[PDB]
Amino acid sequence: RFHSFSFYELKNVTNNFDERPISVGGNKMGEGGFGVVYKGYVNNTTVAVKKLTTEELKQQFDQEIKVMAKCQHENLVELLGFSSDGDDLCLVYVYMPNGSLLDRLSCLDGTPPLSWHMRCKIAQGAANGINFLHENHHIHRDIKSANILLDEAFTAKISDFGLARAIVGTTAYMAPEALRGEITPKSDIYSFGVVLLEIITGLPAVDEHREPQLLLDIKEEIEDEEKTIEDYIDKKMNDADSTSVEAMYSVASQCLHEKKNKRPDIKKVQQLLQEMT
Ligand SMILES: Cc1ncc(-c2nc3c(OC4(C)CC4)nc(Nc4cnn(C5CCN(C)CC5)c4)nc3cc2F)cn1
Repeated sequence: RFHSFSFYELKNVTNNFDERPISVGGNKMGEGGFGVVYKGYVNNTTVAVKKLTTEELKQQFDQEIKVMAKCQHENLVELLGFSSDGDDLCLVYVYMPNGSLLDRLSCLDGTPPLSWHMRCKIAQGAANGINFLHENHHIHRDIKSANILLDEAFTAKISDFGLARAIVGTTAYMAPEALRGEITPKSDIYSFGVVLLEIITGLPAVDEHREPQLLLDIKEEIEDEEKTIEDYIDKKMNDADSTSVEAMYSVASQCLHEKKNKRPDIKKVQQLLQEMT
């Protein structure tokens, strides 16, 4: 816990950082978070190799390793190693066979839709991961469905601690105070509220070809009685029940309070999600 890898070992296990997608015979799994993620192999383990303002990127790399060293939990991704050249930076993680929550909600690459039952477990798991971070006095600063990874049993794993500490983030998930420059765990709660709406609706947080463009704005439509939560429930499920959907929506609505001090803390969010099932 944890090794340094030679840049050449990682280059060799990712077929020379083969930028072609897995489907074509390459090693590229994705791109985001200032990098490209490649599928690699270390003896009995499939791994994810993330190949990464010059000095600011190195600070993000060092920060992530620091967070990983301190924060070990069932609902946080596990770092296996790192490389560091030179001007070549790699982070090696336990491979998550089910990718991100974002991609599973959109059924990317033809994966079947997540059941309401699975969605409830993922929401609980993600809240448990955030609770571990907040209990250990860390603010994530980039809570989003792309940063919630899914293992072999669809267990939620909080990812990307590159921005974490004691104006950056993703605009569609950011709390008003975060957009103004404030750093608070209360902003993580707001972002988790957007994730909960993505879980209920199966809709992305932002869509330029949609009315409203921002998913968080459906809260206003529902409050003003222009729409109902029933109207927005992801139709790609057969096992959703109005009671538990309304209970998850009530949590999301509380998380999305415009006034940071009126939002529940992560312990309250966990309690509410536990009561839901
Ligand atoms: C800072 C930081 N950065 C990245 C990680 C991290 N990232 C990924 C990851 O990132 C992506 C989502 C972008 C590709 N992907 C996967 N695995 C995967 C990817 N695609 N799939 C598919 C294969 C096709 N089928 C059809 C459906 C599932 C499985 N594991 C990961 C494991 C990690 F630790 C952690 N921390």
